[PDB]
Amino acid sequence: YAIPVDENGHRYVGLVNQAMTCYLNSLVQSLYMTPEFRNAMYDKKAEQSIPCQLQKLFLLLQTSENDSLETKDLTQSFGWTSNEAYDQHDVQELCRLMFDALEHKWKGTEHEKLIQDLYRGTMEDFVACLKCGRESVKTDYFLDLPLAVKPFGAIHAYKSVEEALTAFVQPELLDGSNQYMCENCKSKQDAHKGLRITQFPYLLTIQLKRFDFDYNTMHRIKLNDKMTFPDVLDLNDYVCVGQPIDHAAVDDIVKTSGDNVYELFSVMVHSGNAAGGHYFAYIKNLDQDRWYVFNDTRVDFATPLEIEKSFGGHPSGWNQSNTNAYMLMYRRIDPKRNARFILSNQLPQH
Amino acid sequence: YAIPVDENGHRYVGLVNQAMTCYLNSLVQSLYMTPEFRNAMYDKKAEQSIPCQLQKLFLLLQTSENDSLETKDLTQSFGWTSNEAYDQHDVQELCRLMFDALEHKWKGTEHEKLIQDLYRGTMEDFVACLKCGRESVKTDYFLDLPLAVKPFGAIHAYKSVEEALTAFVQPELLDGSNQYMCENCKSKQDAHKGLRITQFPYLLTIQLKRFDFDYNTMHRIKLNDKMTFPDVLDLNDYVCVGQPIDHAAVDDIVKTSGDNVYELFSVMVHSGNAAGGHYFAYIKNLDQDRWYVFNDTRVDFATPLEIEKSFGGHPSGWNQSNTNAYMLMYRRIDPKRNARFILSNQLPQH
Ligand SMILES: [Zn+2]
Ligand SMILES: [Zn+2]
Repeated sequence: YAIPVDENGHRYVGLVNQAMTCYLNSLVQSLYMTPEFRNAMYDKKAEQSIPCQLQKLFLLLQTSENDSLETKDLTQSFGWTSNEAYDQHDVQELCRLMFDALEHKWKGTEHEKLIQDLYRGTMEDFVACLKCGRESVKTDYFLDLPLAVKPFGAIHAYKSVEEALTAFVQPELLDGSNQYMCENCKSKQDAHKGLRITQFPYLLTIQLKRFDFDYNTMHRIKLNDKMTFPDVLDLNDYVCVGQPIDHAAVDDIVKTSGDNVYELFSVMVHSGNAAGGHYFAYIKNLDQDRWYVFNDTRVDFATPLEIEKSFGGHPSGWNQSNTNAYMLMYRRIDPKRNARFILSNQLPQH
Repeated sequence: YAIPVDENGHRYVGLVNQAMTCYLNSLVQSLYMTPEFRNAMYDKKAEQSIPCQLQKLFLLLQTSENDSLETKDLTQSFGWTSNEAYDQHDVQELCRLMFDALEHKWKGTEHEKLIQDLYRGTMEDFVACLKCGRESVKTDYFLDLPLAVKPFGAIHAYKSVEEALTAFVQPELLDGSNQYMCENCKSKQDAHKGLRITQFPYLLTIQLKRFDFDYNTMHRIKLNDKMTFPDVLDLNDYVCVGQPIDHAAVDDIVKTSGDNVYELFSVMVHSGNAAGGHYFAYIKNLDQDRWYVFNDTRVDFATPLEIEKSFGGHPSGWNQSNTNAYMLMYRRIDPKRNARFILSNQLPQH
């Protein structure tokens, strides 16, 4: 008989219908439900600024009592006036456009390193000669973890996010026909080439490569292979029901067995055909550890079965009603860094 | 002491410098050196029409005695006025834009089926239940053969185009966690899902997926793994030095062992960094069986070693001067269908 309310005791507010906006609503809500992000969003006409429109929409989403909110001014601030704008852009491009604008405005403030302190991880890609042992390494940064679901030529698709991440750090063996020209050996030798992660982001974004673009269609296509992912992700080695409520204790056990533990709080999913389909997301309020389904004008309680179905699985054919997740958002579990949503009664003005 | 001349005894004409046009010149020349395509290109102000600009450029490339030609009117007919237009588009998108315009103009003529008669192959993607044996198939068309070089998580990259094509038709096994919901079995069962080719195009285009787009850069990246490809490609099973002159006899031997034999005539390659680099192509005149390097304002004789280097291979590091091929163009060997370049003295007017 209850209703979804915010930490403030205020009803959750939805967004307008996804009139070809695709991932837009799911992305906005997922960012609005990030504590550090929303907390940082507070402190001629510059109405075209992405930060100001995002700040107006966040304040409305937190204080307004309506059911749905408009996103016409936000997509105007992006400059994406075309009707097919979101069909021709990946969600990662929109995340980069918003983060670039926020970084450009926050330059010189106490939030100029905020975006990279939250979302940036560091890895290094190397080439290790197997004869002499010398390496050539270069350090890379990343804001996403781009994991494939079913690689080209694969006989089995990855059954879990962990399995895809393991293959993501798998060293490629450079032998036979494509050996490596070693400078120390001054000749072609067998070698290892690949990635290795040195620091995961504080806010971990995982892209599940279900969406591909067929150029012969030329429309979007989507893999429906089943891939699992937990609420508590243990990534210590890189340096099945998780939908219900988290263990406060097992997380401490994993902390005693490594420091890189992550808590799932956003599951952005898609249904129907890939040439469009219906986008929405399952987002968890981290302060109250409660899951909710954010679907356009309707924010409702989410059940563990509803979220668990987003693991995917091949249906009967091209019927073809099926919902699976394409993006995941985790937050590192640090009882010292982890911030809570500041309450609405702490806002200075309106 | 000789000079590259056309079948007409006329010197080959180059194009202007690739001022951020990337694959444009290599694509134009490869289409201009296709016999059926160039032969079909002959028979308010509609200057914005893609076909008319392509026809003007082809006639100039065939009759003009200059060294280089301008491509400003062609890129204007595309509508790609932006300086970063070719950086933000794949070459397959440009091929589709040109073919769509040609098909739209050729509608109702004797060339309305020309584009699909030359470049379109047919395949079918299926789901075969391993218990009951029933299949659900749907027929697909394709203008490209998108072959990966190094798939996600792969330990070894494909050493040849044939190996990547074999993995391209490799059936995925749907068992364990992602079984297939069979409608005849009314339950989840193990199954096979994948592609199988029923008819290769008369003009076979092969895309080598060396170019990927890193969203964390966010620039283009390129794999440098060595992958071979022959001049005589035997694709019978799907229904190392090939750079020198073709066997007229071995091709007949392969014809006695299957009908789908293809002759390589275009090798579009790229050098340097992927964030840009230098684009050019090795194209063969099929009438005279002679290889030439088309590099901007310079068309020269191509040696077998120059073309064989385009197989790739990992250099010493990120130095990183290295040239490898991203696209291949084959023509089916049919002494009845295979057309020759009609001579310039057969043109009606100028
Ligand atoms: Zn070495
Ligand atoms: Zn069955």
